[PDB]
Amino acid sequence: PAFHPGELNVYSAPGDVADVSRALRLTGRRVMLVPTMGALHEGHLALVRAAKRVPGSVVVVSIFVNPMQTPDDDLAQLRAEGVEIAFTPTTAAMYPDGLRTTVQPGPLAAELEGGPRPTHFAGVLTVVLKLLQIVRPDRVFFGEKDYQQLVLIRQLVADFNLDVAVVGVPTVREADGLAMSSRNRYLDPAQRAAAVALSAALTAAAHAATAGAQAALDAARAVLDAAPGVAVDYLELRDIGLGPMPLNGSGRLLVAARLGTTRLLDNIAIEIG
Amino acid sequence: AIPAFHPGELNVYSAPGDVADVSRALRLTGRRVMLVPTMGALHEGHLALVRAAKRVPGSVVVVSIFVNPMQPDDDLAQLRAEGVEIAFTPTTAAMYPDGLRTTVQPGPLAAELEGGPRPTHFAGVLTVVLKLLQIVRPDRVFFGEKDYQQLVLIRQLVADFNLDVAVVGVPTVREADGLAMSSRNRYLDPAQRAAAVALSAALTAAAHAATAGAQAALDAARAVLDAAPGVAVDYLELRDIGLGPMPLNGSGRLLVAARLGTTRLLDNIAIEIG
Ligand SMILES: Nc1ncnc2c1ncn2[C@@H]1O[C@H](CSSCc2ccccc2)[C@@H](O)[C@H]1O
Ligand SMILES: Nc1ncnc2c1ncn2[C@@H]1O[C@H](CSSCc2ccccc2)[C@@H](O)[C@H]1O
Repeated sequence: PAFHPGELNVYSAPGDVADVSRALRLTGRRVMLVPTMGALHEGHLALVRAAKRVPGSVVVVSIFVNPMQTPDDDLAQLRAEGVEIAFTPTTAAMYPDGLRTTVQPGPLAAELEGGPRPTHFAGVLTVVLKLLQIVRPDRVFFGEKDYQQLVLIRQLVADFNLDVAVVGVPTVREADGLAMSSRNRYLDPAQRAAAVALSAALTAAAHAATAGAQAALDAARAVLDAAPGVAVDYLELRDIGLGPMPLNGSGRLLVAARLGTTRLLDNIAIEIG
Repeated sequence: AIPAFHPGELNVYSAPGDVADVSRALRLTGRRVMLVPTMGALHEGHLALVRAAKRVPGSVVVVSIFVNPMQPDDDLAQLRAEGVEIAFTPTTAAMYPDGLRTTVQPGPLAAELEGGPRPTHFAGVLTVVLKLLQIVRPDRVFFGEKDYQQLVLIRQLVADFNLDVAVVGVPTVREADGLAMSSRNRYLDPAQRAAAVALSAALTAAAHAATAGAQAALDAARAVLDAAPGVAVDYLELRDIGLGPMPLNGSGRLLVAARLGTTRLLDNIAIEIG
């Protein structure tokens, strides 16, 4: 199993990537995992640089579309961001036995994004557990964009005593404020010019919050209401760990909305008072 | 600093973090870490787990002692006597600082056999095994075949989650009459202790009847059990060695469970069919 440094090395077999990761961590190099699903956009690249600026770092980026909850291009971007290792497993190699032992998330997984799709987080956490066992990284990187996934991953790491640091990375935005997503490729300049409502409603809510939680929401609800063809799935104010109603201190505002069949998510830091 | 470690003696910690800092560090120096999960109240059975762990070139042995909700110096003195250098004895609160939250969900095998009476028992069992694995990160981890279904599910945990550890299954330690040692044996009256032999007697009969095939081995075992008073059989089942469907020839496993008074006893044995 061969690792050519300063270059992009691509492994498919769990065993190879594991052996190398292990070899490397002996050499005093610190392994950083960036789990992806392919289709890398400027927003994944934030995740890569964050990892990259860790002194000693060897970066592993995994590209795996999990069938339960652009290979070349992604690789080019990677060779170009200076990434040394890409882990691209097959489905057979990740599920030789199908769904057998799986992770069951806590009750947070049935809410929000888990409300319509109630096994999605089980799917997600199960693969993240396998990735972190395969690669045993020092730190593992996730975008704040999918903030509920982030919190759930931290519970995973805590509840199972996993020896890995979870770094959440702040969302990356187009110049008008729209959260970068693959999904924004879909969207007529109709829908896509309306798409800016999500972040505008969030940033307004965040400013209005001096007047309280209640003003912050009305603000945001007012902004979406004034947007052509944005159908809200949810708009929700939570504590940073995604419990209740942030007392009145500080927390998170979350939004999910359809434009056509294209579902968008976004969230922001909020302080009340 | 790494916490305080004194070679050749019993070092105790109950801080998950302390035993993880120490485990890591010994490893970096060329000791191979062995873990023995126990629930306290040790006896020979546990002790042969401990000896198999010791007999690895360069081993440091780690015995955890913790009692598993969703499934004393007596004990440590046994460990000292056995030359074990690390005991791990965390509190319920240290293992579960946020309550039951994220847990392991087993394959369908967790529903069968022992998971008939206790449909959520193994979820509890695997969730804490995972945890200990992650805290201690041993090279090898040790279980008795006594609890064979347990041991097959731990193997499935290890394969499905891509865990770094070799699972070693340790041959059942028996009384002189062949009764599998278990803390529960202290409870059987003399009549029961006596009828209690029937379990192993049927399994070994089965194992030798087996050169005539599967139905022979099962009928042999059933006869031995029918010749016992006060032994209510929960199941008697033969399976392949990973616990799938009754095999047609070659390796396999025979499991039994039975109530004597209020005591529930278990036992299983390897089978070669024909
Ligand atoms: N605009 C954006 N800004 C920041 N991060 C972004 C982003 N868009 C996407 N991401 C970040 O991309 C990451 C990877 S894709 S889903 C994570 C995963 C991968 C494999 C198995 C299970 C779970 C996410 O952590 C997301 O938050
Ligand atoms: N007579 C006997 N012979 C051999 N092993 C025996 C035994 N009696 C018990 N054992 C073996 O003694 C070990 C200790 S019992 S606790 C198992 C556990 C610990 C922590 C979390 C989940 C589950 C077991 O591996 C059992 O099979």
